[PDB]
This record gives sequence, C-alpha cells and structure tokens, in this order.
Amino acid sequence: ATFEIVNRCSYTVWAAASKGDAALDAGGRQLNSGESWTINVEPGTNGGKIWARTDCYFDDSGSGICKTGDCGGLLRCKRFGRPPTTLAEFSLNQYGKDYIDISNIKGFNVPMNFSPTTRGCRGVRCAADIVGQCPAKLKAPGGGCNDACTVFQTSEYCCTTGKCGPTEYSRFFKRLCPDAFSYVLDKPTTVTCPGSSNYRVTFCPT
Repeated sequence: ATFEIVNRCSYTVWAAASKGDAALDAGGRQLNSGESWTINVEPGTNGGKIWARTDCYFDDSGSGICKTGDCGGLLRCKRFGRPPTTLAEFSLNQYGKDYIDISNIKGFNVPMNFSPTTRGCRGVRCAADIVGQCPAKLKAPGGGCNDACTVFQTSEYCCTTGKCGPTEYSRFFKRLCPDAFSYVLDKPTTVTCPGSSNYRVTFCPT
C-alpha cells in the first residue's frame, strides 16, 4: 500500500512511520513545507502509525532529538514516538478490509487529514486548533497538548482496568475533534476501507 505523506504546514515537520517494533519503509524523513514523501507499507501491516515530529535536530548519523514525537532520537523511526503525537493509525488487509483512524489517545501536536486516494470509503480529519485551546494542565512545554494518561498516570485516564469512561480531558479532545479517538474506550471512529486501499496523510490540511 502506498501512503503519500504531505506537509501542508508552514513549518518543517519530520514524518515518522512505524508498527512499534519496526520502521515502515525508511521510518522517517524531513518534510519541509509543501513537500510530499511516498512510502510503501507492506500488505497486512497491523497496528501501523504515521505521525509528525516538530523541532528536530539530527547529526550526520541521523541521531538527535525532537520536541514532539521523538522516537529514541532517530531520524528513521523504528519505534513509536514520545507524546504528544496526533496519530494516523491503520491495520491493512484484515480479513479483506483495511481499517483507518485518527487518534488523540497519545495527545496532539499537528493537525492531520488521513484519507484514501483510491475508491470506496471516506477520510477522517482532526484539524482544529487543539494546541492553542489545550487545557492548561495538558499543555506540553515542549510544544503540543498531552493526553491525560501521559500527564497523570491513573487507571481512569490510561484505561488500565478496561472499565474507564470519558473524562473532562477526553471530552476536550472529542469536542475539538469528534472524528478522532479521545480515550481508549471511546466510541470508535474507525473507517472500513477496501482491502489494499492507498492513502494520503496531510499535515495541516486546512
């Protein structure tokens, strides 16, 4: 499956793509404002994620740091990134279909649209100004709006017992972005697409 990752932000981002224990394609790359990076993701990838990283520094070897979404200091991510990270999430070729969503379970850093480029399902978008509106207790000094699990480390925010409900903090993300997951047991906003669809993730779509 091909994913075209497009940076429509006025600022440079460093895209990242991983299934948690491995890079997807190169794993990461710089995208200046307006640049497009096409990656190939193996069919049947389960639990894949694409995100943006902000305010990164990398040396010649591809090691450094990002203010948001840092993946162990690597340009070429092989693991998931450090919150806050708006997440484009996908499991492909799962019994004939692909499944896509946007999640704010790990916070929000950059606005995102995640849409098919092929026929047969709709896209999802979280493009509201979540950083600017972020509750004070969730604001990431590094930049971004953390989720409440990251900040407070409770069973209720992290849904550790599988019994949690919505919270004042999850309802903030949900209000700004109804089409993204706001907490682990949120009513799903997952979209069913044709198996072997192709996609585009646009940062700052508006």
